[PDB]
Amino acid sequence: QHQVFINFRGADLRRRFVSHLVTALKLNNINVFIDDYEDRGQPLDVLLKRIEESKIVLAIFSGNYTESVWCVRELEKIKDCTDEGTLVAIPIFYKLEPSTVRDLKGKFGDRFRSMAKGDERKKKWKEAFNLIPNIMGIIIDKKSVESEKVNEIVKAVKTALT
Repeated sequence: QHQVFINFRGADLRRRFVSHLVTALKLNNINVFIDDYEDRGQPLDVLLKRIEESKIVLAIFSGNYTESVWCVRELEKIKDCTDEGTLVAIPIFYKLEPSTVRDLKGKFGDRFRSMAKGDERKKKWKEAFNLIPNIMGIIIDKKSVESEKVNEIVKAVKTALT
């Protein structure tokens, strides 16, 4: 039923920038599935299956992304799918830089290191975060006009669909 999976964390993000992004995609007749952005405990196998069935994933990195072990395992799946070529991924950097993601800097990184302490999957996760930004994405920084960025993402999704 969906073409686009929107991968992210944060209730505030859901209610603000993502609400506008989802509205614009639906306005452009694009069907989307919204992530378990609050980690209520929606079954991981279903999320991963949703990701696999998608044509496009928007991986929206923000400061809250790395707090969730589940969100990080979704990224693993995103990366596996993109490597094999079964889906198209578009990284979105919401108020952070691609370098912050690839090098795990700042709050984004600190939260990752806190979450992944002692976890044997840590190295594979770092690699996913290092590599995904090698795909060309869209940056929303503190000085961006958000409506313009919504339009930018919608145009990219349409291009990827057609």
